[PDB]
Amino acid sequence: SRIADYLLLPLAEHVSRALCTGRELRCKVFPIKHYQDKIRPYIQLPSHSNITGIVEVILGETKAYVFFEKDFGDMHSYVRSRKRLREEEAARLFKQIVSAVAHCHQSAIVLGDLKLRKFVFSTEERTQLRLESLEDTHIMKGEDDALSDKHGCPAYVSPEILNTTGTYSGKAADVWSLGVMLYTLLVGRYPFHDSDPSALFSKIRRGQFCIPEHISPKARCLIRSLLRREPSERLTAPEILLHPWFESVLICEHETSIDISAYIDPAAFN
Amino acid sequence: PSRIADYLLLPLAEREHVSRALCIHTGRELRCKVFPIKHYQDKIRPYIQLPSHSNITGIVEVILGETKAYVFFEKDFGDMHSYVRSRKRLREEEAARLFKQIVSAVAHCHQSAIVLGDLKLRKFVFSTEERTQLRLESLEDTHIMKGEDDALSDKHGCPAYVSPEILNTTGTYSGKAADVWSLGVMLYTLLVGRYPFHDSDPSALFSKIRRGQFCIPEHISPKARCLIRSLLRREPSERLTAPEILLHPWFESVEHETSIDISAY
Repeated sequence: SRIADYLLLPLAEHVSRALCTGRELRCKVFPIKHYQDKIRPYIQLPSHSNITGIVEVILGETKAYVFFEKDFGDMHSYVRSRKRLREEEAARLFKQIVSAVAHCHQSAIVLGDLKLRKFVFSTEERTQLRLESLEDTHIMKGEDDALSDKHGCPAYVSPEILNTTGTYSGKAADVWSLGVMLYTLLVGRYPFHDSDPSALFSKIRRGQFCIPEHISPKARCLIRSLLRREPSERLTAPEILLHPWFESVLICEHETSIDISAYIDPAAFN
Repeated sequence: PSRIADYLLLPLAEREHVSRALCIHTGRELRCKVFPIKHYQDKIRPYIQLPSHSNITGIVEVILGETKAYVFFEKDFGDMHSYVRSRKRLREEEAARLFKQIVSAVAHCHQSAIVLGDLKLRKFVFSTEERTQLRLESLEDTHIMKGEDDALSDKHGCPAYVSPEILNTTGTYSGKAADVWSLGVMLYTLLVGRYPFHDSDPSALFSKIRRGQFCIPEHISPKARCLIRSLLRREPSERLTAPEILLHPWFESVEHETSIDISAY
């Protein structure tokens, strides 16, 4: 069926493939009355190589048609296909994932529902990721990030969502999800796993998880920086982006001096 | 207990080749570093090059034996790092009195082309039980420069005190500017009671120094607040020199990844 220089072709929910030129887009179809709130996040957020933009919206009598570039698979199927990722690749990909999240947080968009499925390859190259969708993120006002809508995939849920009543820091929660991602890319399993969701929540509450020996020292203590029990102890998405691991693979009680060179590859950092 | 020359040497478990020395004549208690004679001279070079100063610890004397040199030092009555842990934070009056001595030490070194390299609260020690007067504990591993030059590439120090440029640049960096950043970390920490950037993991701590986000709490005075921000500048050349810190107003002023409703649990 025609829209406006586009053929719509099925995909079975309300996404269909659109085709120009010979260009192949994806196309989400909403009823006009509710299209505008759906696309609000895209408006608030500046464009970014790792966030999926709106290409075009076209209006019909009953429906809005919102046009999206197409993906070539998601990071969750990627990890199943590839049992675990080699740090070089993990770092290459996880950095893009974090830049996406950081860029959102800088523009006061809290993601809320981070998971490997939400990041998709942008070409058949399958070297470049993008946040698939903003459809259900949370548009914040300035520096605020407190939220109480507790919705998401169980393996990625932070302890504070499970043991706090009321609000929680949505950015800190997002960072925990990034920790779950990083673990799961390098290891090949979730840090906390069970078939039953309530059983899985009881092991997140407990917080016991083991990083196997094959993981590098710098990647190990990046993971433990993100999967901290206390949310305020976790790193910010901006500061994850500057953590030694990436360049390496391309008051206290003691004031002990050490060889800083060992933690640092300014060469690779730029 | 063993003799040197009118001195008893007595152990100090925590301290590697330092032992306490005691005069048999007076009742006087010194500290004593032992080196092998062959390498003693380079160790003490900085003390020679530096003019004496009330806030830098001098050599009392060196005694030479066959195999070892014995270098004698006045005793300290605690260091500024334990001081700040003991005392949660310092009141500006005290912070200023003490931090000024700390800066006079550093300034005096920089005037004599000694770059410190490894500044931290632990390196400053009280000189009497009064515990009103500080001195730079040791020059053992500072850097003797030639005239006005100060570029160095070592990169060794305690993580909380490391400047961004050490983490972000390759090659050399201005060692005086780096020393001044360390002084900023010190001033913050004396007044606040926490480091401006802190974490248990060092690589996590470096990622926050790189970011440079730090907050000066509301209880800090206006003049102390901008002194801090004058020293913790990101670009090294913007930071104050140790000479000009000494003249800053503050001091005089005081399968399936399916999403669900988790609420349902």
